[PDB]
Formats: sequence, C-alpha cells, structure tokens
Amino acid sequence: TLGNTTSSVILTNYMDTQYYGEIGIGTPPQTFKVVFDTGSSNVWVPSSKCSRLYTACVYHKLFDASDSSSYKHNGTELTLRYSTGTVSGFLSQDIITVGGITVTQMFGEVTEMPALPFMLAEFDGVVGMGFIEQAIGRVTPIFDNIISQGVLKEDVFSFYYNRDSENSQSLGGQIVLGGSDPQHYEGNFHYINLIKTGVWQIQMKGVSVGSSTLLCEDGCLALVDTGASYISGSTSSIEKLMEALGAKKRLFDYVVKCNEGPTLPDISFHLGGKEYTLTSADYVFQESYSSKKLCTLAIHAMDIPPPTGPTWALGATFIRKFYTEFDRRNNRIGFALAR
Ligand SMILES: CC(C)[C@]1(C)CC(=O)N(Cc2cc(F)cc(C(=O)N[C@@H](C)c3ccccc3)c2)C(N)=N1
Ligand SMILES: *[C@@H]1O[C@H](CO)[C@@H](O)[C@H](O)[C@H]1NC(C)=O
Repeated sequence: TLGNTTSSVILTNYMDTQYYGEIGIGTPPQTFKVVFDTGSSNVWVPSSKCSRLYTACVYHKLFDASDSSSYKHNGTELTLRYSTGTVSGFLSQDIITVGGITVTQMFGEVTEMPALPFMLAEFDGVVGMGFIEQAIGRVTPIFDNIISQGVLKEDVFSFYYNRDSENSQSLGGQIVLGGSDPQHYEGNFHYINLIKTGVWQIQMKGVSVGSSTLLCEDGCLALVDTGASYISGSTSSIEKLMEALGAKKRLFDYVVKCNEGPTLPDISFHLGGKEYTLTSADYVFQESYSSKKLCTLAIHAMDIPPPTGPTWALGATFIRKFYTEFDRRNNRIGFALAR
C-alpha cells in the first residue's frame, strides 16, 4: 500500500566519517543520535542496563525502559557481530519517531558495548536500513514497519551526505523516506539492479586507477553501505590499489605525503551502464600541503566474510559524490551527481 507522505531526517556530519540523525524512543520520547545504515538490518541503542564498566556506556545516551509507559518487554538475547566488532544485549519493543513518522518497533537494548570502536562514536546507536533477510533474531526492520503503514509515496529511501563544513549553516546530510530530494542531486538517476533481494549489493564491472592500473577485471561485488565511513576492498585489492597510488600502510589506514595528495590519479568504479569517478580531492583528507605531514585516504581494506563478502563497500566517500536512492519496490539502487 502506497500513500502520499515523504519524511525527511536532517543528519549531522562528524568529520566526514559519521553521519547521524535523531530518533525518539518511548513515552515521553528519549532521543538518540543514530547512523541510518544500509549495511545492517537491526535497530539498537545503548541500554540503562549496560554496566558502567563499559566506558562507551558512560559517554552515550542510554535507553531506560523504566521511564517509558509505552514499552513492551521481550528480553530475547541479541548478539550483533559486525565488521567493526560485536555488540550484544536483548530485545525490547517501544514507539519510535523518525522524521515525524511514528512506528511501534522491536529494537536491541545494548548491554555490552566495546570501547573500541564505540568510544570513537559521536552517535549512540544504529537504525538498520537493510532487509529482513539479514536481520538478526528475524526482527522486522524499521523501514518494513513504516511500509506496512501505507503512508509513504514510494517504497524507497534516499541519502544525501554533504562535505564537512565548519559553518553551522551547513546541512550535514539528509535521509528522505518515501522519495528523493531533487534539491540535492542533478541530472538523472542511473539504476543498477541488486544481485538479489535481501542485501543492498550490486555487481561491479571493474575498478580503474588512472590510465595504466586495473582491478576487479573479471567483475566483483559492491555493497552500498551508508554506515561505512570509507570505501573498502579486500586486503589483496587494496594492496594493489595503494601501490598504484604510492600510498603507504599504517596500523588501520593508508597515507600519502600531504604535498603528493593533489597529484593522485582518479579512481573509477564501473557500475551498471556508467563509470563513477572520484578525483584525489574526493578521497584524500587534504589537511595540509606539507611535504613533512602525512594525509589519510578515505579508502581502506575490509575482508567481509561469506555469504555477503568477499565484496567492496561503497561508504560515505562514495555517497558524498553520488546522491543515492535505495529502491525496495524494484530491488535496485540509483545514483545521481550530488549537489
Ligand atoms: C555503523 C556500524 C557500527 C555498523 C552497524 C557495523 C559495521 O561494521 N558497518 C560496516 C563498517 C565497516 C567499516 F570498515 C567501518 C565502519 C565504520 O567505521 N563506521 C563508522 C560509522 C563508525 C564510526 C565509529 C564507530 C563505529 C562505526 C563500518 C556498518 N555498516 N554498520
Ligand atoms: C519476543 O518477540 C517475538 C516476536 O516474534 C516473539 O516471538 C517472542 O516470543 C517474544 N518473547 C517474549 C518473551 O515476549
């Protein structure tokens, strides 16, 4: 069932690595900063039942069920094993407000939240925008529950991620539920069908580094992940990519001499009909131009295990350049040049 509603959520951009918006949970609402994530399918926030021996729980907003009159107990154990690590807790149900839409939702109350990486997170929790097929504990995802209300104009949602500004007047980003915002893209959308329903993943035909370097020659997979900061490839693909760029490996990231940053070649992703090109300004964190300082690249290695991986992941680095529409009705992803 389709309605006429379109709901937008304004996002805050933290350092071009974290894009989060607000949701309200319970009666009266308890607010949380959340990443709207196409790479996962569960909703979770830290819980008041999280031991304060997990320091990430000291520095984040905690959901207190004892303060909500609309809360409904469940209690089923929940373990979410992600590429960044594990969080665990239990299931709870309450009313969630997201951009004006009110939805009764089953979510995770996280009681175990590791300092690495969550002490680095400016957000509190996660709103999984992925499919029911990948939902842990077979919990109905929030977008499926919103769709069931038959209020949305279309069975789609869109992401706009802005470049980081120091001006408070700057919109960090925007998620549209039920459509796309023509003020944040130009030209037309070009769609790529999903390999299969259940994962926001598409076929990739090749990766080009300048003129003389080529990866993904026989085709590969591309997960379009709004919850990832950087573009990621397998360890093997990234070693070849970085060698081609003249970048050196550190503990978790890759760097170039800052003065060399503006000279780096274009990187192109062949998706569906089109080539999606990122210049060095799109993937280098150009913090200085010094021959004496190292500048980080917004690309790294991540070995995603089967059945989803091995796969590349097109994170915030890609979405900043290309406004993205996630189409559930047609099982496809549309890209248009962001503005
Ligand atoms: C949002 C994040 C907690 C989860 C739920 C789990 C995860 O591992 N990724 C993929 C992924 C893969 C990866 F290599 C890096 C990051 C990542 O750094 N995401 C940012 C948003 C972040 C910052 C601070 C703490 C955690 C995560 C995310 C994802 N899509 N969603
Ligand atoms: C938790 O919710 C699920 C929803 O399908 C239900 O099957 C399960 O029995 C619930 N558990 C309790 C103890 O309420």
